[PDB]
Amino acid sequence: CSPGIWQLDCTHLEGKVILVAVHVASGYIEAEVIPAETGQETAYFLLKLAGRWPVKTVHTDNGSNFTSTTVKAACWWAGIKQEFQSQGVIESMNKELKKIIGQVRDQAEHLKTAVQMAVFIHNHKRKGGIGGYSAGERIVDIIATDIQTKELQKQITKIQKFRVYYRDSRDPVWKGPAKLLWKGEGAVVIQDNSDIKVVPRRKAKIIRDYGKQM
Amino acid sequence: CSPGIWQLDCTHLEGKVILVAVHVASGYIEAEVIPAETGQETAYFLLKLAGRWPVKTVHTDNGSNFTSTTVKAACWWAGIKQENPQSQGVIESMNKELKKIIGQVRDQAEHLKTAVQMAVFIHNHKRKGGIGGYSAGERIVDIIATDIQTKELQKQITKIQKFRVYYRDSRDPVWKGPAKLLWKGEGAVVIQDNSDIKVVPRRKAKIIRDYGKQMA
Ligand SMILES: Cc1nc2ccccc2c(-c2ccc3c(c2)CCCO3)c1[C@H](OC(C)(C)C)C(=O)O
Ligand SMILES: Cc1nc2ccccc2c(-c2ccc3c(c2)CCCO3)c1[C@H](OC(C)(C)C)C(=O)O
Repeated sequence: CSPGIWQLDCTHLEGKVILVAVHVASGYIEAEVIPAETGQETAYFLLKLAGRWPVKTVHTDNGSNFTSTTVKAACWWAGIKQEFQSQGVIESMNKELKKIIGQVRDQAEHLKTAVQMAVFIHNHKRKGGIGGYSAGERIVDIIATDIQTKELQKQITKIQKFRVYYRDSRDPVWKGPAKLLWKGEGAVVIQDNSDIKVVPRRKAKIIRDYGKQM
Repeated sequence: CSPGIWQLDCTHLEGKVILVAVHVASGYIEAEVIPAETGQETAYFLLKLAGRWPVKTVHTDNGSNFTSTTVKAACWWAGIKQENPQSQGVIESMNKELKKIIGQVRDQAEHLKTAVQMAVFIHNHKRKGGIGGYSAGERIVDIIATDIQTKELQKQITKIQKFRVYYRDSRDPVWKGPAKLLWKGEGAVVIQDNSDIKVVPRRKAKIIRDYGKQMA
């Protein structure tokens, strides 16, 4: 739901403009200084960005890079789909980054260096007492949760699909198929959507094979 | 100790050289083709690298940019540190491998440099049949994930180590030694004589924080 959704902010800068990227949840940013701003320049960055983190889609604030044919072309290479107070605050988070580049501006002669550094700052950035909650942890845990979510969901999908049929004890009629909570050789646990029940394996019936979508 | 370390190689192609930045264990790779190769140029990518993921260290027996100070300096602003022989050999093979990959990408792509960025996306995004991991890029998030949990837990051991508890045993008998609590069960104590692994009732054992003037 929340994953794979990132937000990109254009930067109008002294000298060269730059563009910054964040999964709104991750908090990570991979902003680059742009030697020249072009819909065609944008893409190469997007190409790199996609490798480090898969993004299903990115909402865009500005039509002009999206209008640029180049941009769209990359979204199809990737499979990334361009999408048509919080962001004004994220712009203020980028402003904070600008202020960060400012807090480091004196430190650095090359602005581009200051920006990447700034990125290193948002990253690995604790808030007050650290309390874990690492900005650096970003959604990286959410990535893992998603990876696991993928696995679990997979074993899950095989079960959700399957149908197991049980017959009420002392009832000629056999109850309609339902998802099964547990499998044992001696016994099995299952849940009717309406009610949840556990039954003897000898009492238990199951349908092993179905195959589609290659 | 291994996750922090990453390995970077740059191999010239058609004269122009790309900079390549793999995380060794994951094998996840980020490479930036450099318009010009300079130590300063090397560093900027390095800067980026540190932002994308922390790298404890990287090794080159000799680097021209490595010899160049600026690069090292950055490593120090990073706190990253410049420096299994068989894998290291494989790494040069990995450098070569991507080029082969690239050869296929070129008939596909308009500009080679743009083509290279794609080749890497493919390598990282590519399952490898999912054999090392369902994705090699996936292996990285995991390794990082394990570490995260490891660090908090490691810290758990640091906080735990500090606690100091003694054991009554029978009240009349004295208690021979200091104990480090393995776990706290309410109404109970989970402790370990380094020599022996044991557990006992809460009332029997009183727990005293070792600390004096901790920042907590
Ligand atoms: C110059 C150029 N002109 C274009 C004009 C119209 C539409 C697309 C492009 C692309 C392009 C964009 C995305 C992309 C790929 C190619 C190729 C596959 C990945 O997605 C490029 C490419 O150049 C940039 C990457 C700098 C934009 C290129 O040819 O290498
Ligand atoms: C031009 C330049 N010249 C140097 C000469 C000697 C030593 C360091 C530098 C640094 C530099 C490198 C790493 C770094 C910081 C600064 C500042 C702190 C973080 O690490 C830069 C920087 O520029 C490059 C990154 C392109 C090399 C800069 O913009 O200041």
